Amino acid sequence: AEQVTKSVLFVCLGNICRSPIAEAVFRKLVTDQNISDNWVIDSGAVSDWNVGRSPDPRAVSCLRNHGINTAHKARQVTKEDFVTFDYILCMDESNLRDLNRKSNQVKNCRAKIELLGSYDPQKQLIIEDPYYGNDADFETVYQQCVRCCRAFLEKVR
Ligand code: MOO
Repeated sequence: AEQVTKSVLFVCLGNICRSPIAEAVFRKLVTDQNISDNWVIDSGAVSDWNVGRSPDPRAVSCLRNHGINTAHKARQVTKEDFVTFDYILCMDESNLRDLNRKSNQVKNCRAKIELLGSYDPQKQLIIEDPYYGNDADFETVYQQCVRCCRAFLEKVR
């Protein structure tokens, strides 16, 4: 079992509710497919407001309900991210304009930046901020994440 190494960065505004869920769903898929060793995975924020913070408690419990754990600490997206990751997947059109803006300040930008929801077989393009929502909204984000992450993986696998 030998291949090449792929990397993906999951991105949200704060890296406290959405991307940590995406990122953790993503590792599980990869681990379950016995391909971890070929993947570098990470999650980051457009904003610095919450760096160093743990994931929101409702995101932790949501993942737990699904047999998944995370140990992530929020971090900000940097310019190196644009040259180090194959893919940068974000949650919403805002994250998307924000990143295209930064990447510009990047000379040899080698990351492909897209909406994770662009991979959704159900077509729900956007992954909504569940911050002000309830446990049900966390769950629906998880759900989207699984759909989108399996769809992305079968294609870059
Ligand atoms: O981490 Mo977020 O950008 O509040 O879902």
